[PDB]
Amino acid sequence: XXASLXXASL
Ligand SMILES: [Ca+2]
Repeated sequence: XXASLXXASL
């Protein structure tokens, strides 16, 4: 999410 992948999140 944030249109990104990282911090264990999409
Ligand atoms: Ca969002």
